[PDB]
Amino acid sequence: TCPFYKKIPGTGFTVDAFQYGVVEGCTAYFLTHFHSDHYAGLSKHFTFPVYCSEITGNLLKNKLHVQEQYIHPLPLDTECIVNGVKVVLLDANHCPGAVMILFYLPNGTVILHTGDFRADPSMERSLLADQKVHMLYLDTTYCSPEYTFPSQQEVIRFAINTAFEAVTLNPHALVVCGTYSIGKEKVFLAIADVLGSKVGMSQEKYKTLQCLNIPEINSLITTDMCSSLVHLLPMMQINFKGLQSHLKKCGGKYNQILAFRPTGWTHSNKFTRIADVIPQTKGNISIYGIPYSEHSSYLEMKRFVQWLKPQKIIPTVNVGTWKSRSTMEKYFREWKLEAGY
Ligand code: NI
Repeated sequence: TCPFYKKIPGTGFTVDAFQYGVVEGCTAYFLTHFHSDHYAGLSKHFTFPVYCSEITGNLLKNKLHVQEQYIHPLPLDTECIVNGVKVVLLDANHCPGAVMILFYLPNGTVILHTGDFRADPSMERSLLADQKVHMLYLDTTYCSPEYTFPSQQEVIRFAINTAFEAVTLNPHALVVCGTYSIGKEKVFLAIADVLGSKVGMSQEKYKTLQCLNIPEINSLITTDMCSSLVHLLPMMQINFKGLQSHLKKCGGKYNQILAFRPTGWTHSNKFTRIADVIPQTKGNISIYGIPYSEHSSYLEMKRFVQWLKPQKIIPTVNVGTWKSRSTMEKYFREWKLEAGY
């Protein structure tokens, strides 16, 4: 049974609600982005209308085999009428294809559903500037002040400078980057660009990247691993054992691995600056954990909400414990008292 925070009142709509069977009253199912916790339940046998971005609809057709007749892609930043209701899709600054959804209810209520997002001051100049929002369905993944991390641009600077130094010192070093979903593609594209290389990967991952509308992608990636000195592997293989096994397979081309694990936040963020980050090392293998986030930090989240001034907030993450729900409610009230709405 579908939980209340996935239903949009006064509509026939649900958001990210594919694992509940046939939801009573639902005439259109929205999907904010192609991450497994959100698409859970979709498959080639789904027979109701799915509304999403063009990039999400490419992934639905090629990776999940949803039939074409049920995929309804909408352009961004464009007023569209769905089943008699005005909607707008906005870029979420999450992974490729990820959107926020504005719903203009027939009674005059305006609802923003953020999906998963990394809030940014640029959103203060989208179509959100132009009218009031009554209800906010909010990605609260990092809603606590302990959750700090650097900008994406600082993290990519660190990765590029680290990889370029290592490979210039040792031209026989291989760089490996971990992945387990879409998102975070800048990590491996930025490193391969400084090295003058394509990124090498499995056929399965190449197929996924080919659905993302990245400019000039054919110039940037390949399935020919032998031609590439940046390799992608499953996140599970980014450990000393898995990396040793991979180095064996490269036929003595390489004598060292430098690997990256993009994570979200980790407790080593509560002590160490990005500049001071060091790897774990065993022999000729070194592994960096880098804090590349596609979700709002606490401060980014608080700025967005204090600018938007919603009348009511419904969290969509960390909703399963009383302690989490009470913590989030306290911060929402602080923010409103501080800003005066
Ligand atoms: Ni996500």
